[PDB]
Amino acid sequence: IVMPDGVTGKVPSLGWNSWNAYHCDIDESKFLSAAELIVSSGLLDAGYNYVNIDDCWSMKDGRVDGHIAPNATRFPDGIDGLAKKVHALGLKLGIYSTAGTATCAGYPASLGYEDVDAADFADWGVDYLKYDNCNVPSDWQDEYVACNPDFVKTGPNGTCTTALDPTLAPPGYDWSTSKSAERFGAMRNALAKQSHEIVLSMCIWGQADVFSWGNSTGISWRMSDDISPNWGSVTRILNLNSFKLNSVDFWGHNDADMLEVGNGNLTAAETRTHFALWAAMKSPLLIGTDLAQLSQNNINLLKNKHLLAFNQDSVYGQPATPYKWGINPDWTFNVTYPAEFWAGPSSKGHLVLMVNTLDITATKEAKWNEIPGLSAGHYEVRDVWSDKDLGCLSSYKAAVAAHDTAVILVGKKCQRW
Ligand SMILES: *[C@@H]1O[C@H](CO)[C@@H](O[C@@H]2O[C@H](CO)[C@@H](O[C@@H]3O[C@H](CO[C@H]4O[C@H](CO[C@H]5O[C@H](CO)[C@@H](O)[C@H](O)[C@@H]5O)[C@@H](O)[C@H](O[C@H]5O[C@H](CO)[C@@H](O)[C@H](O)[C@@H]5O)[C@@H]4O)[C@@H](O)[C@H](O[C@H]4O[C@H](CO)[C@@H](O)[C@H](O)[C@@H]4O)[C@@H]3O)[C@H](O)[C@H]2NC(C)=O)[C@H](O)[C@H]1NC(C)=O
Ligand SMILES: *[C@@H]1O[C@H](CO)[C@@H](O[C@@H]2O[C@H](CO)[C@@H](O[C@@H]3O[C@H](CO)[C@@H](O)[C@H](O[C@H]4O[C@H](CO)[C@@H](O)[C@H](O)[C@@H]4O)[C@@H]3O)[C@H](O)[C@H]2NC(C)=O)[C@H](O)[C@H]1NC(C)=O
Ligand SMILES: *[C@@H]1O[C@H](CO)[C@@H](O[C@@H]2O[C@H](CO)[C@@H](O)[C@H](O)[C@H]2NC(C)=O)[C@H](O)[C@H]1NC(C)=O
Ligand SMILES: *[C@@H]1O[C@H](CO)[C@@H](O[C@@H]2O[C@H](CO)[C@@H](O)[C@H](O)[C@H]2NC(C)=O)[C@H](O)[C@H]1NC(C)=O
Ligand SMILES: OC[C@H]1O[C@@H](O)[C@H](O)[C@@H](O)[C@H]1O
Repeated sequence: IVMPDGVTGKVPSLGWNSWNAYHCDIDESKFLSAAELIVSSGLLDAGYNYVNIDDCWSMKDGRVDGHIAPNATRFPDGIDGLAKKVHALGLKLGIYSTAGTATCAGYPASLGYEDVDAADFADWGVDYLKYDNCNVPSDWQDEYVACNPDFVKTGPNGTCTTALDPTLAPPGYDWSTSKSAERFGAMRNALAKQSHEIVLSMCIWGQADVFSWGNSTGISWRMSDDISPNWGSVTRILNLNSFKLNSVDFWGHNDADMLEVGNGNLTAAETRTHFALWAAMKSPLLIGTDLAQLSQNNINLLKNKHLLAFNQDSVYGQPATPYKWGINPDWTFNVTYPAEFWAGPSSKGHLVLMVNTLDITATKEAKWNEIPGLSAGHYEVRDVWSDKDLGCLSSYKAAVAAHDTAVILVGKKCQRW
């Protein structure tokens, strides 16, 4: 959705969220340190300007006088006070609620209280609302389910049918009229009336066919169930998103979930693949790890100027898309072996990404005639990882480590005859 200030949320949000770092165990200091570190590590200069509180910030036992109250032990100066400290640092503050009767962690949530919660958030100086999908009451349940492989039984190729899912929405069903759309729309409407602009991030896990109506409601929408810091989830989410890229443009981006850079058992190669594809798919990019514990190597990864410029491109709204699946036939839904060959235009040139989904070194070749928007010829090519000029190339071939991604920026045409 377009926001009144004409820029906030047009390109993917960039920041840091407490969830993958701390889950439910958060307090002010964790945000103050995250913020100090975003500034001092140069991440803010790179573009990461949201410090986002996720679940577990409020007094858990209920609303206090009709309002969600900050847990004052965790936030001794309140959300408003944190907001002031964060705003002073040149950052933005995100908070979290749920379109249900309690948050996913069981805290007070916003369904039916949108106008009061939106006013509190606005009055606190909150800039971003991640809005979750837990605890939807029976009366607010959707009639149908949408074909979401993360939740519903699928046949081969991630397909849904009536026989597998009796409640699958009939063809032509308008998801904008669903209860999910209403629940989210109600918070959209509530925020819109406040003077302080808050962007809405729709944490709906790819449910309710949010791809078709999300752009009328918020600036981003989760398109899958929660990421986990392993390769299985990286490929799971990559595969799901690869089929949903047509919903991604300015003001409205599929959210491939929070970054796991720094976390779990992802190797350096997997981490690169994960960040590069998240950036290229123009998901919001929300760091999800303790920045004090993050290696300078992962910090440099996050600051990749080319991946960020591409993600943040203000002329080209579409993301990089798969042009060739690779091991499988094009358009093959496959959780372990998603589309390998990706490209999209940008102001800086064409970004090309080649994901080695195999667990052994493989040679991957970017061939210009295969890439939409390119043609046979010679282009200047730059390695995105090293920033190295690779020269004027008729194609680009690399030995790509297991689970790694070769990433190049294809520049202006060169050396003709
Ligand atoms: C496994 O399931 C998958 C997922 O459902 C399914 O995938 C489809 O596969 C078929 C081929 O079998 C694809 O059909 C081809 O489409 C080619 C170009 O399509 C582009 O446009 C597609 C249609 O766009 C419409 O719909 C969208 C939303 O519905 C809407 O936003 C648009 O406005 C428009 O109305 C579009 O779906 C597709 O998007 C997919 O692909 C891009 C990557 O290109 C990706 O980024 C997206 O995320 C999404 O996955 C894309 O935008 C078309 O050129 C091609 O034509 C070939 O054959 C014809 C013969 O007529 C030749 O003329 C031509 O030269 C080509 O050789 C063909 O029609 C279809 O697009 C896939 N759908 C999706 C959603 O991915 C597989 O079929 C399943 N496999 C099995 C075994 O069943
Ligand atoms: C979600 O909703 C938003 C808001 O309505 C909507 O945003 C719009 O996106 C389009 C498509 O990217 C924007 O229009 C483009 O703007 C860029 C940069 O200014 C231009 O380069 C584009 O022009 C090219 O393409 C045109 C035809 O497609 C050609 O006329 C021209 O020659 C260029 O090649 C293009 O105009 C538009 O500005 C925004 N709207 C706003 C208000 O910002 C978005 O598309 C929605 N998402 C989806 C999936 O529909
Ligand atoms: C607010 O947050 C504080 C601090 O995290 C919580 O304090 C804990 O309270 C439980 C029982 O109430 C104890 O078991 C813990 O030892 C306390 N921890 C600390 C460090 O004080 C408190 O529960 C939260 N209150 C609400 C209502 O959300
Ligand atoms: C996902 O794609 C992978 C790669 O094509 C498939 O894995 C292959 O499966 C066939 C059948 O078992 C084997 O002959 C190959 O040895 C496998 N290749 C690799 C590299 O593992 C897998 O079958 C696909 N999954 C689904 C559900 O279709
Ligand atoms: O409990 C908080 C969590 O709730 C889940 O529903 C969500 O997908 C996660 O991103 C995290 O927000």
